Amino acid sequence: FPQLPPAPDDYPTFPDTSTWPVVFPELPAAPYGGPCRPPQHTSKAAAPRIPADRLPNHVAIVMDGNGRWATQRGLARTEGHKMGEAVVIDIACGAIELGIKWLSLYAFSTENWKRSPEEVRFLMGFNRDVVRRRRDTLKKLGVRIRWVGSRPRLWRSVINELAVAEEMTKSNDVITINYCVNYGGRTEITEATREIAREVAAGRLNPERITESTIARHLQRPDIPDVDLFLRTSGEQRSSNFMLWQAAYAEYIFQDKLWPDYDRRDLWAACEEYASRTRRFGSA
Amino acid sequence: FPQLPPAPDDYPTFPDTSTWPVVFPELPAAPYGGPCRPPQHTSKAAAPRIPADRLPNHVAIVMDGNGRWATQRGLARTEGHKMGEAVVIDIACGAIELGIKWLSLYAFSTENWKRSPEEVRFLMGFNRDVVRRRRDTLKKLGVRIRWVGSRPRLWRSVINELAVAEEMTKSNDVITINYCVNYGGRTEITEATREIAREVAAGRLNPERITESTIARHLQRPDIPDVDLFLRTSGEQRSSNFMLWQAAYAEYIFQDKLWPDYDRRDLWAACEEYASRTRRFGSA
Ligand SMILES: CC(C)=CCC/C(C)=C/COP(=O)(O)OP(=O)(O)O
Ligand SMILES: CC(C)=CCC/C(C)=C\COP(=O)(O)OP(=O)(O)O
Ligand SMILES: [Mg+2]
Ligand SMILES: [Mg+2]
Repeated sequence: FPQLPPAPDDYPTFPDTSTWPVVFPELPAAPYGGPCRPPQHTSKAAAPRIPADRLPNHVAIVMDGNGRWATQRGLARTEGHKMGEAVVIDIACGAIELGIKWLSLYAFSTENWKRSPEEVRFLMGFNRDVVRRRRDTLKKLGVRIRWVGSRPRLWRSVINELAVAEEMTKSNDVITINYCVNYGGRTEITEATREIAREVAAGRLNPERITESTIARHLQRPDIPDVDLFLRTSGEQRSSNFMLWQAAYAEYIFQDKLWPDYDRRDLWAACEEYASRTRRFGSA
Repeated sequence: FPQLPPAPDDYPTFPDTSTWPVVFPELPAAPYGGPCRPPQHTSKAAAPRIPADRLPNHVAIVMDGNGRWATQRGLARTEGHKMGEAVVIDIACGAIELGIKWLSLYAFSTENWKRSPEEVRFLMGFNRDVVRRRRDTLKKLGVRIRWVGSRPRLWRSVINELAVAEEMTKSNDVITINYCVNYGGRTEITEATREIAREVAAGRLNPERITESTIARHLQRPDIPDVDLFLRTSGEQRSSNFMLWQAAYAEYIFQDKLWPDYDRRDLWAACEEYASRTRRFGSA
């Protein structure tokens, strides 16, 4: 509707935070078919009945509040980032249940190089490890995942683990996740402009025929549709250069809770809020 | 502090909406030097005291709610637009009293062509008329005003009035107002890329030396600073393609009030909220 019908009471749940990393549970097959039904949330709550025409096609999430969450508990920054991993997969599962087809996640920004070298080194190694550790699960779920971001300075290991994940999941179609690492909206537009410039220098493009579509086709990932719902947690009301081209007409929802406390029910609440919003795209 | 002191109690007030267009009051002579103090608000409220370093340098406003405002009163949508003129000038006045250096106003977007022919026709002539009617006053307040927008489809008469306003006020420095008509963020970025492409074709630019700053330098108005505070009235929570490149890192404040009900005290309220907040890591 296009939601998955409620899960059988006994269907496996997620996340069990009794251990870290959180062990993603074994799922029954349910053939003949392809993708496994994502695990139900711990609370066993069901996705709300949102009609196709009022559901966001593409949700972009700026995950925020990890450091504050850690500090509330006298913990190292790193421990809040670690708690955020389960939340990503939880939101993936909820996204699928609700029927969201595109999901962009701001895993690491071009501005995040301004953090301490210790934290940046953790975040790089952490993203590398998360993709390696979760990509098999994501594939089973019918998730198509791939890297979106800028090449310079990004660890080759992180690009390489995502390329592997991209190849493994290239024919999946339940949901697409743009895993944005070393991503910058201005930077992505700039890279598109560089490509365009090269074609002009090569005599292959008339400057006068450059249109908005020219820019869109030359973005790293030209198939990414416009952002309908732009979410950011921790109550910070800033887009921070995320999905800059794509989100020009996005609806913003700013939720107060810190990312490690976030779960799929909060995503669902944001989508209900989106459902009530009226979008005009400049029309009367 | 960069605020103007509270105005003399007997200093002219603005706006009186008992006439349309509203009458801009005669102001006492400057002995001199140049720029005259703006009329104070009808309420005689004074701008809040905010250190120059904690103000937003650049405030962008999406003026919204004119149509709903008219509809509440059983009036044609264009009657709401008419009321917006006074609010623009009142906010200009209030921005000067607060010490704001940069103000961008979204007067008509590249997507507003989707509206009815009668509303578009009105908005074009209305913007033309407002600039002609208010140009001399803005000049005497020390406002530097100029057009920001895309040329195709925009009435030449609107461009022409703003050209005269730009020339008359090019040496002013109290506040800069970007008067954005037929403005579209994606379209402005595209125009810059076309500019870059032309330079590349002429050999005056190396495509491998193109950076984010190359794009910035090729925007229509390259001197526009980053938007610090992005405001939108009417309860809508979206940027709608306004100051797209420039507002990458903006803080958003959404105010529920309809534009014709807005006044300079509301601008002050948002700026004080912006200013008083602790500027956390990852915010300039
Ligand atoms: C002062 C000036 C130049 C105003 C023009 C602003 C323009 C974009 C219309 C905003 O109201 P609206 O028409 O979008 O109102 P509503 O959303 O209620 O229909
Ligand atoms: C892989 C993971 C978990 C990514 C999370 C996103 C990351 C860039 C930091 C988000 O929180 P924060 O560090 O900015 O929190 P705070 O603002 O509270 O310090
Ligand atoms: Mg943060
Ligand atoms: Mg509107």
